[PDB]
Amino acid sequence: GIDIRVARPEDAEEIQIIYAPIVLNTAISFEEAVPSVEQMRERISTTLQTYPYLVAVREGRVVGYAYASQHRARAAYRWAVDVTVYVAEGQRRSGIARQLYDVLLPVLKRLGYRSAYAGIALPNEGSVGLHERLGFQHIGTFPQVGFKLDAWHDVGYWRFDFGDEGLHPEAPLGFL
Amino acid sequence: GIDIRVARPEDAEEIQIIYAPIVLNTAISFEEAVPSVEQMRERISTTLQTYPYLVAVREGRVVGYAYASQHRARAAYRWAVDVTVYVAEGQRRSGIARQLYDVLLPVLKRLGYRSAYAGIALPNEGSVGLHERLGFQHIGTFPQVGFKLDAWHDVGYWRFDFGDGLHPEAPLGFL
Repeated sequence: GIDIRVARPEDAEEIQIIYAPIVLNTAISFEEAVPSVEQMRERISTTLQTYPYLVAVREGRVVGYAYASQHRARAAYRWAVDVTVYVAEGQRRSGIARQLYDVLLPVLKRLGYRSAYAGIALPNEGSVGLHERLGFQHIGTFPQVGFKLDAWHDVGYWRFDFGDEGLHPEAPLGFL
Repeated sequence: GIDIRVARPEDAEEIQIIYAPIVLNTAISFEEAVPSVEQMRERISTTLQTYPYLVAVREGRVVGYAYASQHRARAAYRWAVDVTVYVAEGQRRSGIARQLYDVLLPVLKRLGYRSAYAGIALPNEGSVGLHERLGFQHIGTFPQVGFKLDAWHDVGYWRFDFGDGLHPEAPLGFL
């Protein structure tokens, strides 16, 4: 049925299992080392101190997650946000990914952010099309910018526009 | 006479005087408050312990400078570097900018870097010229991504290529 909720440091194990083959076997993440539960736990709670972090469950088991993160480091940038959506290594397609974004994106819009950015490791025709369907506009590509698993990978960036005027500080997310 | 050399923490004073207007009056940097000299001093040292940091002197005074910094945090981004060049306002469109690069790019090449990116705030004909007329390729723009001095600013990224085994990158000497 794929129900959706805010993640908590308890799901850290299940998330860390979704992440393992993504790090070890793919170029979706550029992390070259699988993180531990102890630090996976930390990331969840550290994210939730400012950004949302969502989990998808099926039959009482996490089969995908999605989170928001800082785009760049200075204050002039605090209305851009980086969105990350991962799904299980078996059944999701897109799929669970679109259900995740359809919750995550609105929250973001309602928090005060102006543009959401997603970086895809090309080639990725599937994820590419999903973002375009959602209404992400392709804004550029950093070619050969990353070397993981004995290969150079082009990384394209898609932008989601929220729309606004006047300006005022983006707002956080509800506690645990 | 335009002598180019590696920077030293003594340069912090004349570097602040160049950077500050940029901070105050432009979107060239998105930093909004001016760092102290003692702060600038630390950035020079901290940069130099891995990346090249250069300065351009003329008649004894610094009139420009340049550095490189990490592009993105993770390991796979090891071979990518960002490049940054600032000249004094009274030397805009004088040539120090390009001369600064001609030292800097080769250094990066022989350090083992694969590509170099410069982020340009975008109402800048002068800057885009220098980069494109230096072999940089425009690879994309991040529209209205940043807000400073009561205005949203577009930011476009230009890329310089070196060539292509994949052995890890290498640092810079102290003194």
